Amino acid sequence: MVATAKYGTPVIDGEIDEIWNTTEEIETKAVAMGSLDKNATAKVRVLWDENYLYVLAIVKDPVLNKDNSNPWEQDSVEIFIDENNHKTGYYEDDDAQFRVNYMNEQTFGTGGSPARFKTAVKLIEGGYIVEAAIKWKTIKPTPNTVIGFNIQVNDANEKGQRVGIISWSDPTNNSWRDPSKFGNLRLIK
Ligand SMILES: [Ca+2]
Ligand SMILES: [Ca+2]
Ligand SMILES: [Ca+2]
Repeated sequence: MVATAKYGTPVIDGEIDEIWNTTEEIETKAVAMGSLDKNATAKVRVLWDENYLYVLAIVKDPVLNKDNSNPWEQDSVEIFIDENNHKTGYYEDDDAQFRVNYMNEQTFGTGGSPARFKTAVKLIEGGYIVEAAIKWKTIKPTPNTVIGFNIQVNDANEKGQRVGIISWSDPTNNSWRDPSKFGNLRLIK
């Protein structure tokens, strides 16, 4: 799976900057749990600059819940990055997993850090908008650079149970530990 992200610097606030319309929109259709017509999915736009990767995720989710103690079993979005795009079967120092729920509470998997994660969440009719900035850790990207990338949407019901797991490139729910499951994202001018 291959996608592209246009160069640009949006303001992290949950509002949709005009610039987001200049880059392609991808959809999370790789089902691991649940179904597209019944569970949380997202329309995603991606931008980038020399210092950060920017992600705009518009999530469709009629019931918001975060009662479960496990952050991944709360309504939330997970963003995966493989900076050198080695597509390894385990996480290298440059690989990372970031997570943020609908209440804008951040949590981190391997490689993730609050020092490199800025987020804003705005609720909307039928769901919520996540806008994030991920600071590069090992690279200073230039046009046509390609990284490993994926975005996952966790869907929890009113009972605090996760009923949906859907991402862009991974239908096996192994992104948290396997970079070879991410897709390819080309950073273009
Ligand atoms: Ca914004
Ligand atoms: Ca890597
Ligand atoms: Ca939900």
